[PDB]
Amino acid sequence: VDPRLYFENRSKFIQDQKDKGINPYPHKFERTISIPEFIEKYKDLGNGEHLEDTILNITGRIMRVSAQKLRFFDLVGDGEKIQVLANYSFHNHEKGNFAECYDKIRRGDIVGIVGFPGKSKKGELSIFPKETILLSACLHMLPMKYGLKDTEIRYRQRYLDLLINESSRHTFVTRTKIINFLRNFLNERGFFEVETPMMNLIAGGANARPFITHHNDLDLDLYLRIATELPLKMLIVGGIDKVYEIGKVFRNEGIDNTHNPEFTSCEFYWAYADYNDLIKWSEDFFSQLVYHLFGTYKISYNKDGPENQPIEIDFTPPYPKVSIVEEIEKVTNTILEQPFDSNETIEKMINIIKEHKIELPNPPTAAKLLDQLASHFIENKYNDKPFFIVEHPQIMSPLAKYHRTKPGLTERLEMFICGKEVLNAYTELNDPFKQKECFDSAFCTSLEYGLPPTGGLGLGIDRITMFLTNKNSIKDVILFPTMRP
Amino acid sequence: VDPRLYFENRSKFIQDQKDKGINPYPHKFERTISIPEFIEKYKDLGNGEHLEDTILNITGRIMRVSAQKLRFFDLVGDGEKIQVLANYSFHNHEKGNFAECYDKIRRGDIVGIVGFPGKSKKGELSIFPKETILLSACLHMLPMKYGLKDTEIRYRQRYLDLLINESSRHTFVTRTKIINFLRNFLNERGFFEVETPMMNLIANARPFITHHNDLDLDLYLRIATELPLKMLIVGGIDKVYEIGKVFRNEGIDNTHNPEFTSCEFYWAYADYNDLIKWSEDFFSQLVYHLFGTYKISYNKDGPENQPIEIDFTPPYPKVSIVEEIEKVTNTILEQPFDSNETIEKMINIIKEHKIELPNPPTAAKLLDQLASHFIENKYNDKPFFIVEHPQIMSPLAKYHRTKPGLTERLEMFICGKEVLNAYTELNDPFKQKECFDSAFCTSLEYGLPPTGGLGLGIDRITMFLTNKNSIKDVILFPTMRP
Ligand SMILES: COc1cc(N2CCC(N3CCN(C)CC3)CC2)ccc1Nc1ncnc(Nc2ccccc2S(=O)(=O)C(C)C)n1
Ligand SMILES: COc1cc(N2CCC(N3CCN(C)CC3)CC2)ccc1Nc1ncnc(Nc2ccccc2S(=O)(=O)C(C)C)n1
Repeated sequence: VDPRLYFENRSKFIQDQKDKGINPYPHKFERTISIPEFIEKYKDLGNGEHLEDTILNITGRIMRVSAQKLRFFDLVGDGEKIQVLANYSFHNHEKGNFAECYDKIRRGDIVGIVGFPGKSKKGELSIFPKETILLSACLHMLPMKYGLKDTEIRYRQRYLDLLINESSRHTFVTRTKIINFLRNFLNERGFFEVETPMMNLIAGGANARPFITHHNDLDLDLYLRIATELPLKMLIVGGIDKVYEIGKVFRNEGIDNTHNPEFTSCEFYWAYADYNDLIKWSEDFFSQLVYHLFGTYKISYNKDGPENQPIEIDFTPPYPKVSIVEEIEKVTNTILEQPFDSNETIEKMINIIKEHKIELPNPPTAAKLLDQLASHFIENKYNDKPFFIVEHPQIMSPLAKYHRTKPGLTERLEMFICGKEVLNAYTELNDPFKQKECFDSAFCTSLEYGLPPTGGLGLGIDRITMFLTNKNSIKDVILFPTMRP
Repeated sequence: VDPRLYFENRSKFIQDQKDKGINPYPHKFERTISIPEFIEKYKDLGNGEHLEDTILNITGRIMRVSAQKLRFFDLVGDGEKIQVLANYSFHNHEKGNFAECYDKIRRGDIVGIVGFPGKSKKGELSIFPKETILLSACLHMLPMKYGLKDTEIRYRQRYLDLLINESSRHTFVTRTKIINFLRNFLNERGFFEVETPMMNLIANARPFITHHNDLDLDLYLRIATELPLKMLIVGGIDKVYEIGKVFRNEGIDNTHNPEFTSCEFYWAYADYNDLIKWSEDFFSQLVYHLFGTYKISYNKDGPENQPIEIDFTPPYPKVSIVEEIEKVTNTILEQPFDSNETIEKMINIIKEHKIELPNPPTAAKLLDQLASHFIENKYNDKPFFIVEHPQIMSPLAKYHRTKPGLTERLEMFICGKEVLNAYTELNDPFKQKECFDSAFCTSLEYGLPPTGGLGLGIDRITMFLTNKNSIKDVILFPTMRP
């Protein structure tokens, strides 16, 4: 029938069943066992064995109906499935009519079943109901997995995605397992989880336009946080020497497969740690995280989509370290001299952009030219293993401490997976007089009270989940991505 | 003694040490032990005993200075404290003169110390430096504990609060322990943690409004995680929860913050009675986990006053709101509470007792104000539930099985402040009057099983368990006007 017509039939059926005095949405059904526990407890029953002495109460959603006095159903719950075989021989006719009970049941209805466990004569693990009650009706027609495959409905109606395609549930189980592992990884090393405000009075910094909202009680316009960097460092001043936060941060810019205006970040700050501690932490976390999920350090990833051949990513540490300026000079055969914002070096960088591959010129400030020469010459050198780009010029990282030996550089590291930034870390500049941005006000004042030598690090949780669940879009690892209505 | 002069002097001191060649902000100091580990490793040695063979590298902040060849400092780290005993006998004169080294040290300075462990002649656990290096200077003068009492400096500069007041670091350690305990409590029962958007198109309270640039749309910060979590229940995640921040663009007060931390879980095939047993189990186990007892003390009327004891031993009393309101008021409030007859009787109670009349005086507002004056403070020596709220007060709560016009709702109160809100979820889409939010109503038509939902106020729970009277005292950085 037409999907519009099917909905009106079940709607009239609900009120038609309310007119007969029946409540089609009962309040409570006291379940005794779950479908996963039911599978594990009765997996090894005989072919055709019936345990008609053990009576159980089970719930689930009906996802299949089959055909007299014999009826068959598929009962799905917690991502697993069993069969329902309603036999007229085992039905309790004192509690109601067999036909009238099972005729009204359709696919998608949530039911509670009182019956016994057993396997079919063909060897299908089933529950044999003596009684079946409708707990919640399904008004619409549920589509087949073909019906959800290549459409945007997976994002607009995520609940049908989780019901119909088993791989979707696995993606988000993996996401939670990743975040659980990270939180436990930090707590095992003495890190302390905190909450910092999501709205502040200082707009975004140098990267993206902010989300602007009005605080009614203060009559002020505030800005959603672009990062947890500043308040976490103030806690380091406060004596919380190992601190971190896992939460949402916002950048009011354009959406694409690896950028979402609202995304999940983890930042930690580690007093008395330096650039080398942050490198070893990254190599330890990612290698142990991949082994925790897969039992191996090698994963497969369809970088260019499931249509195309996948690449193998090896997370066996150690990972290569590539110095940005020295490697750009190696691959471009040039030498870029003292301050990179010089008119001579900016001319040389722009003369590399257009002389070499015609790739896209930009608004030409020195940090942007360097950032795009790195994206064209470095960020795709290694696609079979993660690697760090290190020792970024201080003109690209104002809050990163100056390099100990190389002038004009910092002790910064950025880890890449398949050309995409996944981690950002550096030792934090703690000399208030060398922080030109103070010569944001609450943070500069806190620096004057003494920030110890500190190493900070930032993780992209959504992108990490993308690579570990073999996804090409960030929308595939977010439960409810914001979509155009 | 102007504070500006002190800052300019130490600023000049920093540049005076860079001109003499010394870097007062070194890059890395290789620590060998933390102050907590140092306390535990050497606490029970003899009075005056020195273990001069073990050389350690330790760091920390100097929090007190005292004074000719003997110098004393307090080194604090990770919320714990040791004494630093700088003796001229052990000083390494190759690295500099003893007098000038520790004379330049000021309260608040972060230093690295190379020395050996030992206890004072008085039996005070100390580090004995052979060398002391400045890691990061404190350019301002550290307030005193009095300086951070009546003033609101504790909120604008929380780092000074965490350094100066030992109880402040205890408050926020307890907060994280509460959230940690909650996450494990739910995960141990098979609950699944998820992340829901912070902005939605449909959004009890006025919303925070922000503009999405890429979509050219105005969106609203979530007032709650209720709707999308229930959609996940439809999706087959039968035990789901979220711990995060939610937003209500309303007035600030000691128990209401426009941005506050909430935990909501949804539990398929659970009902109102399961939610009560869950609440009694969680709060009793949480209080015992933090204190080793079910009884705590709380200064409801401030630390100025004597505290009251709150006993979290389950079970907790359950108070039906309508039947108990009529019991103490001697009234009988009839079938429809918004009837002109029942509204007349409630208003006749408000003015009888000289209570302020809520304006506009709607049935739900009158009921909520009789409960706040006659119920919500009846049992305050222990937590208790207010239950079975009229459905005119709970549009998303399922109707009561036997009592008409009521719901299967529960609200747990601690010291007159609501801390928990739970009910069996209305899952009949035709009985949801609000479906005349659009994505959620459509999902209800696909079948939401009988569900029990619950919401926790994490900030208020932390208030009572850390003996605080204001919500600003359990939030690290409360938002304030500059
Ligand atoms: C709208 O969304 C975003 C926009 C930007 N802007 C960066 C500059 C502009 N660019 C120019 C080039 N493009 C064509 C458009 C965007 C626009 C604003 C940045 C981030 C997001 N949001 C987002 N969402 C998911 N993951 C990441 N992670 C990520 C992105 C970039 C670097 C490092 C990490 S990270 O290492 O994972 C982690 C440590 C942060 N970020
Ligand atoms: C601006 O901030 C807020 C405003 C409201 N509005 C609803 C009440 C309205 N009133 C009118 C009269 N009032 C005197 C002033 C405000 C204003 C808008 C509600 C909540 C907050 N924010 C906040 N912050 C910390 N904790 C709580 N917890 C809380 C509050 C009320 C109920 C239950 C819980 S709860 O059970 O802990 C938890 C499960 C929810 N809520």
